[PDB]
Amino acid sequence: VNLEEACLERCFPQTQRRFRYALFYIGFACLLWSIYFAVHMRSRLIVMVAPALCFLLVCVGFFLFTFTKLYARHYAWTSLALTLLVFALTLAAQFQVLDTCLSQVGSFSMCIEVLFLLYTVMHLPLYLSLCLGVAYSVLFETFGYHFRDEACFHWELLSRGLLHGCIHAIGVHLFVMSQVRSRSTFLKVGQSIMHGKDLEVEKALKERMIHSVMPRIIADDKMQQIEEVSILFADIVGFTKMSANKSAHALVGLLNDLFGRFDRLCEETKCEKISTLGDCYYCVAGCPEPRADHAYCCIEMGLGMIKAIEQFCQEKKEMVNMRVGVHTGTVLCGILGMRRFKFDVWSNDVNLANLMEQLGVAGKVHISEATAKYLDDRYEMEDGKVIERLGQSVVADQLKGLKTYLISGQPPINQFSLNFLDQELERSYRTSYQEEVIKNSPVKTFASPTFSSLLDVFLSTTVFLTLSTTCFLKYEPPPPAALAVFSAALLLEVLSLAVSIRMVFFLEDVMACTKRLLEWIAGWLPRHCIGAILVSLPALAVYSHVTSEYEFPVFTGSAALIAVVHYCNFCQLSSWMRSSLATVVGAGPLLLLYVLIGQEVVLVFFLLLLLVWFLNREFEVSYRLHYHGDVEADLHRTKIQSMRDQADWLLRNIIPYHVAEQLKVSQTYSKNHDSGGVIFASIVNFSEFYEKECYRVLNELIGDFDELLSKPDYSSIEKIKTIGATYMAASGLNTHPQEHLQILFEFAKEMMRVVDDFNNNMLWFNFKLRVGFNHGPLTAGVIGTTKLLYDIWGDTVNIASRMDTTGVECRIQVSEESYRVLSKMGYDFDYRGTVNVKGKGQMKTYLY
Repeated sequence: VNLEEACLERCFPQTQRRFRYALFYIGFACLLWSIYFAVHMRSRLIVMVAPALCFLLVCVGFFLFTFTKLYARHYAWTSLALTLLVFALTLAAQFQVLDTCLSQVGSFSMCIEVLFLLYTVMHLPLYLSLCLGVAYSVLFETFGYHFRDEACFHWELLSRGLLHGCIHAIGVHLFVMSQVRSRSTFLKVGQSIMHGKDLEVEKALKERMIHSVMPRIIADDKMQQIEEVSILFADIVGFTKMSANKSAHALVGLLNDLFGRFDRLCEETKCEKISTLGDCYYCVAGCPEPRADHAYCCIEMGLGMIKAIEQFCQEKKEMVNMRVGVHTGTVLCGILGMRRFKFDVWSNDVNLANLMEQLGVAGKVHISEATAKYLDDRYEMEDGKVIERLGQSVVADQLKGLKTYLISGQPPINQFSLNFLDQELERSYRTSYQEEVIKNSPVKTFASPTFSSLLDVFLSTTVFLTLSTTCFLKYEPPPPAALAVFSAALLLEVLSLAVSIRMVFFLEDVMACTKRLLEWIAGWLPRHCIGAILVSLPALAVYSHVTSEYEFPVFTGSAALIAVVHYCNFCQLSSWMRSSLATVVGAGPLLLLYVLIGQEVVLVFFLLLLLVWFLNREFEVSYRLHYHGDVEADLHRTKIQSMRDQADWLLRNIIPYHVAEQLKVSQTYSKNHDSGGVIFASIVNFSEFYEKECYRVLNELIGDFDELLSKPDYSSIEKIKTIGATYMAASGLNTHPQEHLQILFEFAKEMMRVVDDFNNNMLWFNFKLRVGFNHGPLTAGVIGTTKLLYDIWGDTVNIASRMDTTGVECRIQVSEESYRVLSKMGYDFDYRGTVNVKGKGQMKTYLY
């Protein structure tokens, strides 16, 4: 009931505006009646004209009430007060009159107009309005017969009751339809405002997802050759000891705040964080925006990382340090792949920066000669001394004479033509009924265009029959012309009713051809033609009983009063045509037939016609506005589903399926896997092909790779990320005991096949995709709060990257652990020897 109070509040201007117009009408109606009374009924003026001018003051007093705040709270009470006042005046006028006599037609006009004011343009409860109207109508008819005059003037009583029944039927139907449009619009305009609020709060989710995989500058809208870029790398020394004797939730927790501290420091540094490779944290400075201070901000974050880890060391009581290595130079950045694509930087300089981190000492910033060229005496500078620190190891074989150095610190509706301002909406409005039939939309509410026609046709049928029933009661020889119109109308009436019920219920007797013409009838032009005759069908019965023996007079005018009233029905049609037809088919015929009784009919129809003209205008714009809320409601629904689909897909671009539900429950996710496999696959000979123009072909190969995860057989494999030219993927995150491990090989076995095929279209150059492979315990987890990031790290991942380093062309290097189950199935495998592995000594590694 709380929503109802808001419904009245929003519709309160409509109720207030309508009630004010009623006061203008009744004041104008009483003004004209008194003027006619003061001219042709001069016999008894003060007993009759005084209430008219007195009621003019009543309208003025009621107009004064509208501005008072009491009317705002109690608009319903004021409307009822006018009801009894106008009721008292009209009933007294009927009694008081009976050159000293007034025709019953004038009395009937007062009854019809006041009944229509109460039903339509007053906004009262249905039971109260109906009961008041029937009580008022029953007293009006009873008084007239009781107080009828004999000096001037069975089925007779039933005739008036049928006339009064028609007025209530149209008034009630107009009233219930008026409420339906108001309630339907209020609910659906409110639905629009809730979709609009949800769209803004759901669009921010989409922008957050884009920001989780791309820089802000790139997010404004696919590769670059930006020079003078300082690259950072770091390693959490002692992370292996942290991994042991630690829970998965606690381990990722210590990383989450540690990375966040880096990110907050990065925000002050205003650098860019590309990605975090497990415990490593590598970032770039100088791209995409051409920053001229790139070398220094890398050192500040590098030295700040040393400070930040120490503060984290004293907060979480951990024994960790930092090993920062920065190398500056040219770099290539962009987006690779169609799924799980992230911003990354690729070059030979980047790999040297990663190596320089491995050559560093904990708590130090290990810079290159290139970075030292951009550094002033603001910072102390030391000899790198890596040659004697680590000896002549394989890792340091490729320094190639580059001296290294270290750092320790420091309402669109026109009033006249009643049309939409936007012609685009106007065209869609006219075709609304046709497409409603075309789509076969089910009947939802009382405001459906197909259902509205059904109720309008039914009302037109009973209005015509009840009105015509009394006409035949007068005669009970009727002229043959009257009989022809009645039978022809009935034949068309039942056919129109049959069409409407079939257009709504859609009986199984329908068939393709009759559905084609049904849509054609729904068009604007042919619906107007059938509606115009149907609306005038009750009116034609009145003037088909008129012949050369007229001089009968009172009843035809009394029946024509209802005929012009019936034109308020069929609200779906244009109000101007219906109102015009009322003037030319409801008032015109009798006006010519009469062409003081002659003055009285002119005044009676003029007052009634203007009420019909205004009521149709008010009810039409209510129906126009209802469809205006319909086009706005459907647009907001399609806007929401557009951004809903966009955001969910970018969720799929960051986290896999199994992480989406858990993230919806808690802000953090973690998992430790007993057994899992990781695959590395790098395009090695790209350096020979590299010389931005070459990388575009590389993008297609990555795009071709992305289609493999779209294959139905690789649904158990979800790639982690693409780094360098390498392709990293894992099998077993979503989990034969090692069925996942086979398909990871099966995914791998398809990896070089497409590489060989992709080389067919190129000219005298073939790409080679060396692959590393090993399986074991691995740890996943989501990193970041405002920027999500998914990664898997551990000893299993690190050696696979090592096997990617120590690999050969198109061969799947396999460690001991996979061999304990891979050769058991039947895979054909070979031997190569042993390679260096950190943390396990020399390792027995084979090939496919």
